[PDB]
Amino acid sequence: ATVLLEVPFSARGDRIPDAVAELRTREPIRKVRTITGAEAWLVSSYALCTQVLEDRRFSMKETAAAGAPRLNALTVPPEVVNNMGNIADAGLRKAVMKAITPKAPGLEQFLRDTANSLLDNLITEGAPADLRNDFADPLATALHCKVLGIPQEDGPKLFRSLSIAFMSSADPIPAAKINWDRDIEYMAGILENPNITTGLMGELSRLRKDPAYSHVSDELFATIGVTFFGAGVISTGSFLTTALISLIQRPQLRNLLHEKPELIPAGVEELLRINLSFADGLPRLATADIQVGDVLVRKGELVLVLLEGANFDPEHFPNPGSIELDRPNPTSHLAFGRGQHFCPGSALGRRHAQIGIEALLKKMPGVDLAVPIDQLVWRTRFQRRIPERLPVLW
Ligand code: HEM
Ligand SMILES: COc1ccc(-c2n[nH]c(N)c2-c2cccc(-c3cccc(N)c3)c2)cc1
Repeated sequence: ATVLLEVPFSARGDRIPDAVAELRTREPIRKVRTITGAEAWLVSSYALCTQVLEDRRFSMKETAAAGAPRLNALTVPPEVVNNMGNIADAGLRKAVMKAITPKAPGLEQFLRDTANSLLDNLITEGAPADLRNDFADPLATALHCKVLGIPQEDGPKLFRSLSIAFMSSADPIPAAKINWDRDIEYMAGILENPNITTGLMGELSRLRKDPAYSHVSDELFATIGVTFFGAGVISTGSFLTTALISLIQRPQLRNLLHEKPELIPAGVEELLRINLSFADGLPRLATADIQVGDVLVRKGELVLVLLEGANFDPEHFPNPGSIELDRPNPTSHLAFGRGQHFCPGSALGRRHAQIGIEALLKKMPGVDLAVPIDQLVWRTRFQRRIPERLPVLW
């Protein structure tokens, strides 16, 4: 006898398990067991993944309900699950969106300067360099301090919460609450700090004292700051890191993008499509009985939308494992989700990776792994797939 198929399949972010394609072909929605012991429906075809993400009866916010089957334990207060919904309800969506676009004056120049400085320091210190801890993550952290309008020197301490905050754990995590409460107190202080007048926290600080927002809670304002810094940093840092591995693994692509930098946006779009940075499917709770493929999903059941299921589906992306810069449907991947909860940071995330890669290829055109790829150490029971260190030479 055998037990029910368990998720996740593998913490390795450098290759997709052969199992995904077999599953997609034979059972593109099927029952699995999560690390909590709960049952869930795993959805792995492009067609069924988009169906679920485009049907609001598959609810994000209801995943936080007491007694629901769980993918993993909450690491935040249940209100945080619906942070974007609460932002919308408070009348803050347009202002938040505007604050996190990469189009702010001087932001792209800032990103370029920061990337080049990080890379110069690596070159000075001499190979091997760790491109995650000493390039991609610090670039993400610096970017988000700038976008939030908070001091650069505060970045590292906020960053160190994240190795716990974005755990994917069977059980509640005591350190997560300690760090969450501390970070909320920090952001509350930021809102009271008269020197904070730019970026997202600058704008929130202004709106907080505007009569049109006098009944928006200080808890929500602080929560937006902690949530957007943390989710933005973990998402951009982890994506850029695993995109760099994909690029290093492809010397011909690396050379083409070095030679023709104008192709980098199209390269980044394919790197997004093939990216394995999400460690778990996106969870949703059914709020009605809903037919998905051959399965009638029942009210109250957990559904997991497997992003690499959709994104490597050959029916939608022929030769899915290949980076092709001339696809006719290049942004139709699900790396930023789809529907009601489409990532509001998508433009910023694109620009972070484009500028990071452009700088790296200019400074280190000969970049290569300094260790056999199997020697990368993949973080386990985490919401992202990332190597603990990314040693390179050039
Ligand atoms: C390469 C970078 C990024 C990737 C791959 C990414 C990916 C995603 C995905 C897949 C979702 C949908 C989750 C779901 O439907 O369950 C999402 C939502 C979200 N993202 Fe991102 N993200 C990135 C960058 C950012 C940045 C830079 C920010 C903010 C500074 C951000 C903030 C958010 C927020 C607040 C949501 C929730 C939206 C909602 O519930 O309506 N993300 N992201
Ligand atoms: C800052 O630390 C956090 C840890 C977990 C969450 C969290 N727990 N459960 C849910 N639902 C969320 C959440 C809330 C808002 C946005 C995102 C999210 C999810 C995927 C990608 C990106 N960029 C953001 C996730 C939020 C913040």
